[PDB]
Parts: sequence; C-alpha cells; structure tokens
Amino acid sequence: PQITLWKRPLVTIKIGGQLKEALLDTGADDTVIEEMSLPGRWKPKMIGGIGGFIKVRQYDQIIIEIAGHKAIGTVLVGPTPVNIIGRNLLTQIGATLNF
Amino acid sequence: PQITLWKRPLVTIKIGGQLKEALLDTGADDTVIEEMSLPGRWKPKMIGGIGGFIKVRQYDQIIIEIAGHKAIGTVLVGPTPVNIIGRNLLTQIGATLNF
Ligand SMILES: Cc1ccc(C(=O)N[C@@H](Cc2ccccc2)[C@H](O)CN(CC(C)C)S(=O)(=O)c2ccc(N)cc2)cc1Nc1nccc(-c2cccnc2)n1
Ligand SMILES: [Cl-]
Ligand SMILES: [Cl-]
Ligand SMILES: [Cl-]
Ligand SMILES: [Cl-]
Ligand code: NA
Ligand code: NA
Repeated sequence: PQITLWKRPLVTIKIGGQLKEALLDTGADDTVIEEMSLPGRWKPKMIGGIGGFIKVRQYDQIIIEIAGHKAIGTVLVGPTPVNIIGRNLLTQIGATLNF
Repeated sequence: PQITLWKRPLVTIKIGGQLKEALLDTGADDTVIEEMSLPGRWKPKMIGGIGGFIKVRQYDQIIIEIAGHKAIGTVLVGPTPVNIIGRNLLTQIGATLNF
C-alpha cells in the first residue's frame, strides 16, 4: 500500500495473540508496545525521546504481523503513550519513505 | 527518492540560511527543531513524546527546505533530542510510506 501522511499512519498489528493499533514510525529506531505479556527472556533497557526516558523490557525474536505482513525482531514493552512500529520491523516489511 | 529504513532517515534541511541535519519522522505530528533564532511572533504549544511533555515555541509560516524540497509552514522550537521533520512538512514535500 501507499500511505499518505495527512493523518497518523496507524495500522493493525497482531502481537502475542493480541490485536493492537500502532503507529508506523520512521523516527523510532525500535518497536515499543504498551504493557503486555510476551513469552521468553527479557532484559531491562532505557529509551529516550521528547520528555525524557522510560524503562522498558526488551524481548528478542518476537513475531508481529503488521498490516498483514509477518516480521520477527526485538520488541520493547513499557509505558509508551502510543504503540510504535520502529525501523527494526519496518525494514522487514519493506517499508520505504518516498517523495 | 525512495528511502529505506536500515539507517535513520536523516536529511539536510535549510532554515534561516543554515544547514542542519533532521530526521524524517512519520510518528511526529509536527516538526520540532532544537533551539535557534526564528523571525516573528510565537505561540505556546505542549507536545507529548515518549517520556512526557515538553513546552515548545510555535512559529508559523516559516521557510524551510527539506532534502532540497521547499516548504513553508509551522516549526516548533524546543528541547528536542534531534531535529525532527513531522507530518505537517512531510505532506508538503509529498512524502508517503510504501510497502
Ligand atoms: C507533536 C509531536 C512531536 C513529536 C512527537 C514524537 O516525539 N514522536 C515519537 C513517537 C511518539 C508519538 C506519540 C507519543 C509518544 C511518542 C517519535 O516518532 C519517535 N521517538 C524518537 C524521536 C523523538 C527521535 S521516541 O518515541 O522518542 C522513540 C525513541 C526510541 C524508540 N526505540 C522508539 C521511539 C510526537 C508528537 N505528537 C504526536 N505525534 C504522533 C501521535 C500523537 C498522539 C497519539 C495519540 C494521542 N495523542 C497524540 N502525538
Ligand atoms: Cl530487531
Ligand atoms: Cl530493502
Ligand atoms: Cl502532542
Ligand atoms: Cl504547517
Ligand atoms: Na525471546
Ligand atoms: Na510566523
């Protein structure tokens, strides 16, 4: 698809058996999801941006279906105000910015 | 161009005759730049990021070139970690997300 930017680029994802709405975010290095359980090992991480830092749990090798496209990678879980699909998974679905 | 997302989507911008680096950020509603001098009056704005909110200065109808594409629009100035080109100006340069 071609997604214009007149509105926020929100899509449906499936993660950990759950459907969520998430922002396709070229400004985010990694994917960050609101609090949920995921299986397997994790380790703590701090991530920063406008307004400072939050503590998250880093889960590696997590499968996510993004607008119907499967990808695997790291998912950070923590108190993000918005679910964000970052570059680490945008690359895997072949997302590009075009102008 | 067609910009892939394996690296941060950094471009050169020009504002007030000065070249700066900025991130093309589909997850940002609005363009936010680090402290600089801009002409004219400003209005207050609160924006919300990953870590909470920052107060910024809103300057309207500012001339800005983005990766060689001319825009005129709103620029927010405040303590952002990186200069970010948000959707308000990504639409002016005709940017879409594609996969
Ligand atoms: C005006 C404005 C300026 C900058 C930003 C912004 O910092 N965007 C964030 C994403 C975001 C969006 C909304 C809330 C928190 C985080 C940006 O795209 C990515 N950030 C990095 C950039 C600042 C360099 S980030 O979120 O800090 C970040 C850092 C590390 C990682 N791994 C992932 C994300 C957002 C807005 N506002 C905005 N933009 C998009 C959606 C909403 C929103 C959504 C729901 C309800 N209300 C507002 N609000
Ligand atoms: Cl990854
Ligand atoms: Cl590629
Ligand atoms: Cl905001
Ligand atoms: Cl604008
Ligand atoms: Na894992
Ligand atoms: Na103005």
